[PDB]
Amino acid sequence: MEGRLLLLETPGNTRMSLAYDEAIYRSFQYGDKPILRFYRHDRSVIIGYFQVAEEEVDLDYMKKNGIMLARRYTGGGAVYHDLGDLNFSVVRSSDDMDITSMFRTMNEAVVNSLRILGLDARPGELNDVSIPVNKKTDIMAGEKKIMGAAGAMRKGAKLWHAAMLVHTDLDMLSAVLKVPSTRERVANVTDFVDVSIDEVRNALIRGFSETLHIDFREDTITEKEESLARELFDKKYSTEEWNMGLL
Ligand SMILES: [N]C1=N[C]=NC2=C1N=[C]N2[C]1O[C]([C]OP([O])(=O)/O=C(\[O])[C][C][C][C][C]2[C][C]SS2)[C]([O])[C]1[O]
Ligand SMILES: [Mg+2]
Repeated sequence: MEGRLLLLETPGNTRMSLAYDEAIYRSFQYGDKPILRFYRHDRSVIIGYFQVAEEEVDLDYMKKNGIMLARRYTGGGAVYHDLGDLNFSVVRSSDDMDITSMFRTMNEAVVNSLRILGLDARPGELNDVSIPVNKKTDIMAGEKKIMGAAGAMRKGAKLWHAAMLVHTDLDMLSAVLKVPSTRERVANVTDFVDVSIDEVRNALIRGFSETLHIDFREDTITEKEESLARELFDKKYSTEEWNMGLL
């Protein structure tokens, strides 16, 4: 019933940040303490595992605007991050391959968390990975999308991480993402309530702790995980083939 709260952050280097994520996920062994991690990235665009950078973003807008490009290990679509976006990961032991329940359980925690801040949100309704919003992996506030998520499962463990728009530059995100209006489908938590990243982070800590019945106590990354991250970075996340989507 006890867990690890990791405020493991690496703004400035999204690629190393994602390496940390996969590292805590891959080092995890069945029975370990559940993990909840919070982190932010500076202006970045993160594409999914099955995505190709040039098909989701403009290598120019990003070039000219100092937008970092990075590809995560989980599936899903392309999202824009800035210090106004709050990302967070959950890693727990797994006894099945049921993906729907993971997303279902994590959204319940997000909903209970946001409620503490007076923001009434709900999960999307459609099962279509190709649509930008209203999916069951999305959390909507009103008719706008405020958080998207993705996940992975392997023998003994499951991973779920999301991106929540708190006070992100939405115009920026819309301009950089190739879709086909985007500006009209997203929203920041602060468009609703005047709360800070810490307030949102602290709300989520409570929500997840109460919903999952896990007492997440602030901790630090281990040397083992820290080493695997360094290796995942040097051998993968730091390469162009990976971030372009070829590896
Ligand atoms: N950031 C954010 N949040 C929310 N939302 C969004 C963003 N950006 C952008 N956006 C929107 O969304 C969409 C997309 O779709 P999808 O496919 O669902 O995608 C997702 O969500 C994914 C997930 C992510 C996770 C995190 C990241 C890194 S690691 S964690 C688009 O287009 C728009 O509209
Ligand atoms: Mg999603």
